[PDB]
Amino acid sequence: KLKAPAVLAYSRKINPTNALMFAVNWSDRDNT
DNA sequence: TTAAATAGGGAAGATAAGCAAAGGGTTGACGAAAGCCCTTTGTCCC
Repeated sequence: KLKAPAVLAYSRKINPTNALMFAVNWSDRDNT
C-alpha cells in the first residue's frame, strides 16, 4: 500500500538572512 | 535631600526511531565430653 516510513524529513531549500535596517535620504543613499 | 499613585488583559507550547555483546567473584585459623593409658603428688591398707 506504500505506507510512509516512520521517520521522513526534508531540509530547507530557501535560506534568507536577518535583514538590516538603515536610515538614508532619497537622493543621498550612498552613506548609511 | 518630599508628600501620593498605579505597574494589562487574550491565545499556545510538535511528532517519529533506537539504549550492545563477552569474561571472571579465593583461600587458612577459632569443639565438648568423655573412653583408655602413662607419669607425678598425697592419703589408707597389706
